[PDB]
Parts: sequence; structure tokens; C-alpha cells
Amino acid sequence: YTRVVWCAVGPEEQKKCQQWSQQSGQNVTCATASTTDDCIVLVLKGEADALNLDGGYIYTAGKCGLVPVLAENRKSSKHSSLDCVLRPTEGYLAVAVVKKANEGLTWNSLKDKKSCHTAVDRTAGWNIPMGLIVNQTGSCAFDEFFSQSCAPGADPKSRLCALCAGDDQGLDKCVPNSKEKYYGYTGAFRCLAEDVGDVAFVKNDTVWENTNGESTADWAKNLKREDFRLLCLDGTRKPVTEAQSCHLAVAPNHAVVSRSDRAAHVEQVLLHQQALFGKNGKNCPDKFCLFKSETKNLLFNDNTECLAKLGGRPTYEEYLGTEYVTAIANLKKCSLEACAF
Ligand SMILES: *[C@@H]1O[C@H](CO)[C@@H](O[C@@H]2O[C@H](CO)[C@@H](O[C@H]3O[C@H](CO)[C@@H](O[C@@H]4O[C@H](CO)[C@@H](O[C@H]5O[C@H](CO)[C@@H](O[C@@H]6O[C@H](CO)[C@@H](O)[C@H](O)[C@@H]6O)[C@H](O)[C@@H]5O)[C@H](O)[C@@H]4O)[C@H](O)[C@@H]3O)[C@H](O)[C@H]2NC(C)=O)[C@H](O)[C@H]1NC(C)=O
Ligand SMILES: *[C@@H]1O[C@H](CO)[C@@H](O[C@@H]2O[C@H](CO)[C@@H](O[C@@H]3O[C@H](CO[C@@H]4O[C@H](CO)[C@@H](O)[C@H](O)[C@@H]4O)[C@@H](O[C@H]4O[C@H](CO)[C@@H](O)[C@H](O)[C@@H]4O)[C@H](O)[C@@H]3O)[C@H](O)[C@H]2NC(C)=O)[C@H](O)[C@H]1NC(C)=O
Ligand SMILES: *[C@@H]1O[C@H](CO)[C@@H](O[C@@H]2O[C@H](CO)[C@@H](O)[C@H](O)[C@H]2NC(C)=O)[C@H](O)[C@H]1NC(C)=O
Ligand SMILES: O[C@@H]1[C@@H](O)[C@@H](O)CO[C@H]1O
Ligand SMILES: [Fe+3]
Ligand SMILES: [Zn+2]
Ligand SMILES: [Zn+2]
Repeated sequence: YTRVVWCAVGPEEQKKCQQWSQQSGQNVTCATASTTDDCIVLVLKGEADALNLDGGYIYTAGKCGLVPVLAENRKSSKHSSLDCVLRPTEGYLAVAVVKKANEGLTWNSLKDKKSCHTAVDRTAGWNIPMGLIVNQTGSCAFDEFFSQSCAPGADPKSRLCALCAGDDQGLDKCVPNSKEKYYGYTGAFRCLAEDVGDVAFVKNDTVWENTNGESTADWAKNLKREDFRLLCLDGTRKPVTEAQSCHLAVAPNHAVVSRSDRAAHVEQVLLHQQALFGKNGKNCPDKFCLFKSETKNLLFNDNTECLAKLGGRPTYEEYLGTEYVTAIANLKKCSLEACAF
């Protein structure tokens, strides 16, 4: 009843969900699916209540009647007078990142190069960069733009999956969950850091969080920001310190979605769950932290200060905004109004 079922994507999010479930005394329970779309279907059927989603999937879920409930808010210099839960969200910066040693690679010579995307259908990893490449290219042939990529969620036998590595045994190649070595903000950057790809479409925070000793993970231990460059749309290249003036787009924060008939209930539970296990919660550093998972962004991004109320009670188009929504529309013409499932 006042029990919420969360949908975890893949086995590592299951493992974090089961922990959260245990420490909450069954106030949150867990459902598991191999992909985000399956978790969305699980929520449509009423077999799960909520999951946190990237803007790209919020567009999918929203066509199917699902609604945003609460948004991730990270810590910010401006707007300091308001508390985190009531503070508006600033959204994040979609950037294209390259190795500095790879001289003369600019936005204008990205053709025939190797790319790393977070996952098909995500905002910074797919919709923004491919939306732009399609428009500039006046072609829908976005599968022939890069010579080879890792784009979790594309056909495993296509060039869009050629660069993906699967799990520790080489199984699940290209699956859009964390079992894939290069899934997600972190996998995509690792894909660039280890020189699999020439460019990685992630967000601004990903570079800061995985360089200059912020990670301690074996692949990122020795990464230095100076060794990276952002690609801007004017053909230029800039230090990772200038993301404010060299980004592809500002993306709407990931948000928790539920069925609208469940949203009031999912919201109450969550505000109390984060009072217990959020950034300053009664039981976080000591027993369990919702917003931690050693740089793996499981269920929530590791940099979430808190989950924020929305205000304006926005629909999914108001939440994502008219700019982003016409971009996904025009890109989706390539691949007719209805739920996908
Ligand atoms: C790309 O992503 C990266 C990574 O996410 C992001 O970098 C992070 O940004 C955070 C801030 O936005 C970083 O700061 C946090 O961590 C520092 C650790 O050093 C902490 O130290 C202080 O914290 C206090 C309390 O919040 C700050 O006090 C605030 O109040 C003062 C009042 O005077 C304000 O100061 C003013 O601010 C403006 C605007 O910047 C400035 O121009 C004025 O000159 C004036 O000084 C301001 O409100 C203060 O925040 C204090 O200032 C210190 O920061 C904090 O806890 C702080 O929150 C975080 O460390 C970064 N991550 C990493 C790993 O480096 C980039 O911002 C992002 N870039 C873009 C373009 O998006
Ligand atoms: C790839 O290419 C496609 C195709 O061009 C791009 O899609 C276009 O994006 C345009 C920009 O978002 C979009 O333009 C239209 O802009 C008008 C005006 O925008 C205004 O902003 C004002 C702020 O000062 C605000 O006050 C206004 O209210 C308004 O939002 C929008 O409104 C018009 O449409 C009405 C419909 O009847 C009309 O009556 C009114 O007079 C306005 O003309 C409109 O919503 C729209 O955003 C344009 O529509 C898109 N074009 C097509 C063919 O669909 C993608 O963005 C590119 N992709 C990427 C990733 O960049
Ligand atoms: C599980 O949920 C219950 C219900 O919200 C929580 O216990 C409630 O605590 C509040 C006051 O803190 C009471 O007003 C409710 O009556 C209690 N509910 C009932 C009927 O038991 C409990 O705190 C939650 N447990 C955890 C760890 O999150
Ligand atoms: O992605 C949009 C964009 O307007 C951003 O600046 C804030 O979040 C959303 O509204
Ligand atoms: Fe995202
Ligand atoms: Zn901008
Ligand atoms: Zn509205």
C-alpha cells in the first residue's frame, strides 16, 4: 500500500536496491529488468512503481502516460538561500570530450572517427550529439557517421556496437545496463580514457568526477584534466574548465517517473526515504547512502545532493522543455504519435 516497488536496471542496481530495501524495512521493494525500457513497461503494468530516468527515456515514458515526480538536484553556487528539496534544478551540460594528445580532432572532422556514447536514447550520449550530426549532415544515416562506436542498445552486430566489451566474461556485449563495461556517463568516459574511442559524449560533471584523483578506480587513478579537451560547435577546442562556453546543450536533470495514479504516493515515500538516507540523512554515512555507489551511478547519479520537488506541476513536455522535445522529435523521424509499447 504505502510500500513502493523500485525498478532496478541490471544486476548491480538490483544489488543496491536489495540493500536499500533491507534498510528501509520493506518500505521500498525491488523489481529487476535488463533494460530501462523494460523497467518502463514494468511500471505501466503496475508491477513496479518508480525508477529514476534520463531526459531521453522520460520522453519515451511520457508518451506512455508516465509523469515526472521529483528531479535530481546537484549542489550549486547560485540559489543558496533555498533548501535543496525546494531549489530549482539547473540541469547539466552535454559536452563532447577528446584526448588532448589527439591534435586537430575538432567538431568538424568527427566523421569516420570512433565514438563512445552513454547509451542509445539518452540525452548527452545520443539524442543531443546525433540530433546535431543528423541536422548538419542532412541525412538519417547516423549509423554510418562514425566508423565504430560503443552505443549500448544498438544492434550488437552493427558498427554501433563494435567498440563495446560486455562484462568480465565478454557476455552481454552492448546491453544498455551497467554490465556493459562502457555503459553510462562513466562507461563512455572510460571508453575514451582507454583510447577505445576518439570521442565520448557525456556531461560536464563526468570529466571532473573521474580525473585528478577523484575516482581511485584503476582506469581513472592516473587521469588528469589537462589531458582532455572539449569540442565546441564553433570548430574550437577548449579546456574542461570552459564547459560553460563550450557545450552541445543544457540537458534537463534525470528524474524519478511513475504512473500518474501513483505519483502522489511515490513522492511521499521518497521524501521520507531521502530524509533517512540522502545526503545528510539520519542513517547515511553510518548505515546506507542512497546517492553513493563508488562512481557507478546506480539508481541515482552519485553527485545528487537531494531529490527536488518540481513546482508548476509540470507534464513531461513542460519538464523536458520545448527545445529538447522538438530535438528528440526531429531525430525520431529518422528511425506516428503513440506509446512505443
Ligand atoms: C562541471 O562539473 C563540475 C563537477 O560537478 C563542477 O564543479 C563542482 O562545482 C561545485 C560548485 O558549483 C564545487 O564546489 C563545491 O565544493 C567545494 C570544495 O572546494 C566546497 O567549498 C565551498 O563551499 C561553500 C558552501 O557551499 C561555498 O560557499 C558558497 O557561498 C559563497 C558566498 O560567498 C559564494 O561565493 C560566490 O560564488 C560565485 C559563483 O561561483 C563567485 O563568482 C563569487 O566570487 C563568490 O565567491 C558561492 O555561493 C559559494 O559556493 C564556497 O564558495 C566553496 O565552494 C563547496 O561545498 C562547493 O559546493 C565542486 O567542488 C566541483 N566539483 C569538483 C569535483 O571539482 C563545475 O562547476 C561544472 N562546471 C560547469 C560550467 O557547469
Ligand atoms: C535539428 O533541426 C530541427 C529542424 O529545424 C530543429 O528543430 C527546430 O527547432 C526550432 C528551435 O527550437 C523550432 O523553432 C520554433 O521556434 C518557435 C519560436 O520559439 C520561441 O521562443 C520564444 C522565446 O523568445 C518564445 O517566447 C516563443 O513562445 C517560442 O517558443 C516556436 O513557436 C512557434 O511555433 C508555433 C506553432 O504554431 C507558431 O504559431 C509560433 O508563431 C512560433 O513560430 C516553436 O515551438 C519552435 O520551437 C522548430 O520548430 C524546429 N523545426 C522543425 C522543422 O520542427 C532541431 O532543434 C535540431 N535538432 C537539434 C538537436 O538541434
Ligand atoms: C516505513 O514506513 C512507515 C510508514 O510511513 C514508517 O513508520 C511510520 O512512522 C511515522 C512517523 O515517523 C508514523 O506516523 C507512521 O504511522 C509509521 N507508519 C506505520 C503505520 O508503521 C517507517 O519509518 C518506515 N521505515 C523506514 C526505515 O523507512
Ligand atoms: O533542459 C531544460 C533546460 O531549459 C535547462 O536549462 C533546465 O532544464 C530544462 O528545463
Ligand atoms: Fe543523462
Ligand atoms: Zn548553451
Ligand atoms: Zn503546466
